[PDB]
Amino acid sequence: SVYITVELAIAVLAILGNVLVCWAVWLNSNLQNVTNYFVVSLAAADILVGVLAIPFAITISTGFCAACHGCLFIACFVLVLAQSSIFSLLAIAIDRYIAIAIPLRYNGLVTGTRAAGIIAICWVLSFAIGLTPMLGWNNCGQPGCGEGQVACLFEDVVPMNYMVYFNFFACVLVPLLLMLGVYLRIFAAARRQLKQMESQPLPGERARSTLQKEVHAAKSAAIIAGLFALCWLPLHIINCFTFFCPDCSHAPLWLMYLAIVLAHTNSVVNPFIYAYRIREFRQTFRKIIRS
Ligand SMILES: CCCn1c(=O)c2[nH]c(-c3ccc(OCC(=O)NCCN)cc3)nc2n(CCC)c1=O
Repeated sequence: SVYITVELAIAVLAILGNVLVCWAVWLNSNLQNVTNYFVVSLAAADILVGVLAIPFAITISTGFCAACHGCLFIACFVLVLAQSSIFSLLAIAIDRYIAIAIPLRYNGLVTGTRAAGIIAICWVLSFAIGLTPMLGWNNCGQPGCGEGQVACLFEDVVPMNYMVYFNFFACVLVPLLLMLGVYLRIFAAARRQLKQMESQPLPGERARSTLQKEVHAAKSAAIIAGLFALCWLPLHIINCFTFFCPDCSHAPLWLMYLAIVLAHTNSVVNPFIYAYRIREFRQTFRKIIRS
């Protein structure tokens, strides 16, 4: 009952953490910029983790009896909160690039309306993809509970070719390669901006201070994105060994859940990574708590 306790501990932190973030964005209007619109999506997503994803993962770990629809949802719900966080983290990457690359067209393109528009689309695509196994890509009844109910054991109810080719490579590895590819252009150009501002006949520390505050936000966004891959790769890497190499000793359970716990921990780093990186956030929280 240790894994249960640990999973329950993360559930609390994942709620309190991201809920606190959603509150600070509501109170302090200095955080209600188009950028943090996606951050809220990342928060809400990482809230449902400690609200449904984890409660589901703890239930499906022991396995239960239910229809294919009810079983797949409880099995592929985490794939929704994981996919949404991909779009949120991707947008934040693009966004931070737009600000540094084209600061002028930033306010013209990056609008508080298009943001809410893309987010909605991202969520819709997150359910279509994250719940593709529910469309037909499943192992329900492939060569106890009785007719009508299927032993809801994930590895038995959800394919591996999907978790690898479709989910991992295409819906995780590729994005994280675009994201990393984006940050490559960000800091590469950001340091060029500082070099051009190095041959200017005037001080203009305003464009510098603003540039260093745009980079300080693009870097903070890089650390948020970086922690995602750092907390999901282990789980996927494990599934690449089991699939591509049937011979390779199927990963142990004591090491399997660790890659699962690590994936639920990612939902908690975001709140704490704001209170540290962004000085504007920590002061906002500090006020909420006291009062
Ligand atoms: C790309 C990842 C694909 N993928 C998995 O490979 C996976 N594996 C397990 C999984 C779950 C429980 C296990 O043992 C529980 C146990 O006995 N613990 C004892 C601790 N002392 C083993 C494996 N859940 C998984 N899910 C999530 C499905 C909702 C998933 O999406």
